[PDB]
Amino acid sequence: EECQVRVGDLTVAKTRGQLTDAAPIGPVTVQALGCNARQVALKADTDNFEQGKFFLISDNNRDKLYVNIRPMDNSAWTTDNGVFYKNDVGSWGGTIGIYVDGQQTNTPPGNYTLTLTGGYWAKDNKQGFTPSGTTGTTKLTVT
Repeated sequence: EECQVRVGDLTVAKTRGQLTDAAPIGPVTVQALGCNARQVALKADTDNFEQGKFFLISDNNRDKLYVNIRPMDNSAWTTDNGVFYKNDVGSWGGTIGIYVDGQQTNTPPGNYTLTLTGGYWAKDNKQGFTPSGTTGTTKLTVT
């Protein structure tokens, strides 16, 4: 199945200190076409994806802090640092959010760039992921 996922580019001003571990301040409206028997998994792009870890990286790469793209409230997903996929199979179409992992710090920031590549997933941990749909660039400015 070809999972067409709608990932919205979200440029909005927040603090990473306001991110108190479990605080969704980047609710991405993800709509997934199909996926009837498929898991949906998110991946970060080269900007904030190092080998298999995603985080909030600054426009000037001054600070990096790991986050989790976890569903706001609708289901449970298997959290990996490289991919985020539900154990469920089917069209998910809902809202996930950026939660900072354990509230890092928030070191005097400015602009943050976390490009999120949409796609589906077809196995478990072995990285059976396929980039599909739209790549949404979540931009986290502090103001």
